[PDB]
Amino acid sequence: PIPVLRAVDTTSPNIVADTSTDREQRTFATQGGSVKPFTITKPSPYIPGLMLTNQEILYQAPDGKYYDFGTYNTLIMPSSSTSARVLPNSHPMQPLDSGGKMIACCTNQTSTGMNALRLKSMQFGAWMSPSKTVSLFAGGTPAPTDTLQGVDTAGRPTGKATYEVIGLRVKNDRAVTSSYETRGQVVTGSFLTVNFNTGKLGGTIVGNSEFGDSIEMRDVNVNGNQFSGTASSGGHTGQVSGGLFAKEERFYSGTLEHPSGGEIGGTVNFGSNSPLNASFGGTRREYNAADTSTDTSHLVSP
Repeated sequence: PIPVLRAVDTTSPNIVADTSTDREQRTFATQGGSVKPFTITKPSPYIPGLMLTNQEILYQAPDGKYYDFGTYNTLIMPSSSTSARVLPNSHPMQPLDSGGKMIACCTNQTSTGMNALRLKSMQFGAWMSPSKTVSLFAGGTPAPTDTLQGVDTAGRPTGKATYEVIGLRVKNDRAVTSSYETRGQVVTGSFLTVNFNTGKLGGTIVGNSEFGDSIEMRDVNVNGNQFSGTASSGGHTGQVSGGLFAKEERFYSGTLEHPSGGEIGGTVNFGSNSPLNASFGGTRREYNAADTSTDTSHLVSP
């Protein structure tokens, strides 16, 4: 049986909120809740008297309670038994001390492959209240605007980038996910492309019998590291709100290796307490700051 997750007591002197600018987080949530940084001190399991201090992120639910990301409040991992990797489309959520439930991306495990899940600078998921209302979220370290793609060669963002993503909804006490199967060959997957020349985002989060109807981006504008606009699913219009995540990557000398915005996430909101509401997150599969396209067609290098 899945264990009940207890809240973290952040009033402990060993758990200290991190107010540094470097660790500031941003969350998109449908009905409250956010990811928040802490410095946490814990006794060593191995060395007497030794205290171990590390940076952590906790999820603060809409009720104010804090939860860690751990082993039982994540998506089911795909099987490792063949080359094939299939993400199951339905997942149990972990019950909470409050009577709510929680789930977040299974970021942590190796040889899953499945690049959308390999998030390093964000998380996405959902919290359910004891009353069965849900707040879906995507939050993380925002992509600094000064190191977005193209800024180093033009002074502003330019070109295009394509992201490999997963969508999450909550249906009937379970988390349900968009179709994803890999074998960088992808049998089924969901892709979003940002055109920084035109400031547009396009793409489709692919549905199935569990997730429900696909979510098609319709008119989404991109301003700096944030975006917003409309999407459709089954005839219903939802409001898209999201952003680009992850700092830039540098070579040892300080030279830019990859721009900021290597991850992406957000929410799609079809109405207060709508079961269609979604969060999503994923990773940058490809980018080209020099692309002069004016459309949101995907980049498709092998």
